[PDB]
Amino acid sequence: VLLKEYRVILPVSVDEYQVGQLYSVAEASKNETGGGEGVEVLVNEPYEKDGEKGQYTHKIYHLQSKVPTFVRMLAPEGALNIHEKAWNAYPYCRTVITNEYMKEDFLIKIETWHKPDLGTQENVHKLEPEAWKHVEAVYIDIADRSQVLSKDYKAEEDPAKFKSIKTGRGPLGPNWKQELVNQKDCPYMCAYKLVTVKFKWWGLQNKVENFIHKQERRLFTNFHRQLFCWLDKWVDLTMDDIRRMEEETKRQ
Ligand code: NI
Repeated sequence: VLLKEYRVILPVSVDEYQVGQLYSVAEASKNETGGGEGVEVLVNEPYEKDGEKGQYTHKIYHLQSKVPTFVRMLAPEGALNIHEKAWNAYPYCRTVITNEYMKEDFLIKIETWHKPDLGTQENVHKLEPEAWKHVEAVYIDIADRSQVLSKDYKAEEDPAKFKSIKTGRGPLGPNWKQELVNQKDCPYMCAYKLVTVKFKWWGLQNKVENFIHKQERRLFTNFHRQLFCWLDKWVDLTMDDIRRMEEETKRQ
C-alpha cells in the first residue's frame, strides 16, 4: 500500500480555506445534472476523542441511476454503492471512501491538516517513524502551468491570470510563495492531505494505487486553482452564510 502527502500551499488563511472549500465543492458541482439524487445520509452525529471534536457522517452514493442500464445489470451487487465515512474537526478532517462490493479491499483515505504555514512541517500527521519514511511528499503549486494537463487548462481558472477585486490578491507568479515570506499582510496556509490508496484484489495493487494517486494530484491541482480564482465569490462569506446556502439547497 502506497501513501503520499500532497502539500497544497495557498494564499488564503486557514479560516478562509474552510469557507472557500465548502463554496467550491458546491459551486463546481453546480452544472452537474444528477447531483444530490442518490445521496443517502446513514449517520450524522457529533463526536469527540482526545482533542479531536467534530462531526461524523456516513453517506452512500448510489450510482445505479447514473450509469447505462447494462452497467447496472452487469455490476456485481453493491459495486455501484460508494460509501463515504467522514470525520470533520476542521482544521483536521478524515474521509474514507469504499465500495460496497469491494468491502474494505478497495479504500481511499484522505487525512488533512490545514495549517498556517508554508508546508514546512514534517510528519504533521504523526505517523510511526518507519511508516513515515515511506511517504512521498508531493508539492502542488497552483501558479505553475506545467502542473496542469493541457486538456484541463482553462484561462478563467488560472491563478497566473486572475486578480481579486475584493482582496487584490493575484495574479500569482513563480515567486508568489517567496513574496509570502517577505510579506506581513496576505494570509497563507498549507493543506497537508495524506492520501492512502488500497486495492487488494487481482494483484493490481500497484497499478490502481498509482492511477488513483495521479488522478488525486490532478484533482487537487485543478480544484485549488478553481478555488483561488473564485476568491471574489466566497472570500466575503462566513460559515453561517455557507450553512444557510446548504439549507437553501436542501429544499428541492
Ligand atoms: Ni441506499
